[PDB]
Amino acid sequence: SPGIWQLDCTHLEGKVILVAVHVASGYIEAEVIPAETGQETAYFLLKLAGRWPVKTVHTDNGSNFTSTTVKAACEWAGIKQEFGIESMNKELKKIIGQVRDQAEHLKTAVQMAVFIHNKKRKGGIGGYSAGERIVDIIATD
Amino acid sequence: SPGIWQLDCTHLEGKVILVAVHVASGYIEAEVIPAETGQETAYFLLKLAGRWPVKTVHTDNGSNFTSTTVKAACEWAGIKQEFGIESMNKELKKIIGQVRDQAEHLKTAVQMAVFIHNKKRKGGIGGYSAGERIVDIIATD
Ligand SMILES: Cc1ccc2occ(CC(=O)O)c2c1
Ligand SMILES: Cc1ccc2occ(CC(=O)O)c2c1
Repeated sequence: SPGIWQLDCTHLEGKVILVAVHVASGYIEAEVIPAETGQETAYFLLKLAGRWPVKTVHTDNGSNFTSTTVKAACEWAGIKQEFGIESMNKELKKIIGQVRDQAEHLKTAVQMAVFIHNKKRKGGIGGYSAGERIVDIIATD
Repeated sequence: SPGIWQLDCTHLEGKVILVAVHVASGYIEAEVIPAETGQETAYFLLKLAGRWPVKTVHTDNGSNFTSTTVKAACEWAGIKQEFGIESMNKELKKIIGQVRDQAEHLKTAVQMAVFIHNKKRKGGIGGYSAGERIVDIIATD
C-alpha cells in the first residue's frame, strides 16, 4: 500500500483547493482550480500519477463518481477510485495564514503551505518529514 | 547531489512547455504555461521544491537570471540558480505524438508523455524507471 491516497477539496477566498494526501506518510499535493469541474480533477490525478505510484484514491462523497474525464483519467493511469475513508485541511489553512502576506496570489501561498507541511519535522525536531516518509515507504517497497 | 535539476523550455502548437529533469535519474516534470513570464517559472519551481529535494537548478541561457519572482522563489525555497549544463525534449515530443489524439488539450498529452517517460523501463525490460531511480537516489541518501 505505498499507492493509497485520499482526495478532498477545501475552500479559501472563494477558490477551490484540491488536496491529495498519501495516507501512510501525510505527504500532500494541492492546487487551486478555477471550478470543481471533472476537467481539472482528472488533470491533477494524471499529474499526481506521473510523479508517484498512485493505485487507489479514496473519496468521501459521490462527486468524483459522476465525472466522465475522472473515469477516463482513472482508467488511462490504472487508478482504482474507491468510496469511504480532514483536519489535514485545517493545518494546511493555519500555514496559509502564516504565509498569505508573503505572496500576491493565494495559489503561491497554498504551495508555500504544502512546501512547509511536506519538509517540516513533527514537533520541529527528529524523525522524518512527510517528504522523507513517502520516499522511504516507496524505496522500502 | 540528489538535488540537481536542469530547467529548459520547449515549444509545441505555439504553447510553452517548462521541463525540469533530475539529471542523475532522468525523472521529468513539465507543465504548459500561458507565456514565458517569470510568474509561472517561479510557481513551478516552488511546486517542484515542495515535492522533491531541489538544491541546484542549472539553466543554459540568461532568461531566469533577469526575473524578480524566480529570484524570490529561489530565495524562499533555498534553490541555487546556476548557469551552464536537450534531446530529453525530443523524446518527450515523440511520446506527445503517440498520445496527442487520446486527449483534447495539449497539456493532457504533455502529462501523458511525462507519465510514460517516468514509469517505463529503458529498453522496455528490466532495471528501474526514472520514477524508481529518483526515489532510490533520495532514499539511498
Ligand atoms: C484521458 C484524460 C486524462 C486526464 C485528463 O485531464 C484533462 C483531460 C481532458 C482532455 O484534455 O482530454 C483528461 C483526459
Ligand atoms: C515568493 C514567490 C515564490 C513563488 C511564486 O510563484 C508565483 C509568485 C507570485 C506571487 O503570487 O507572489 C511567487 C512568489
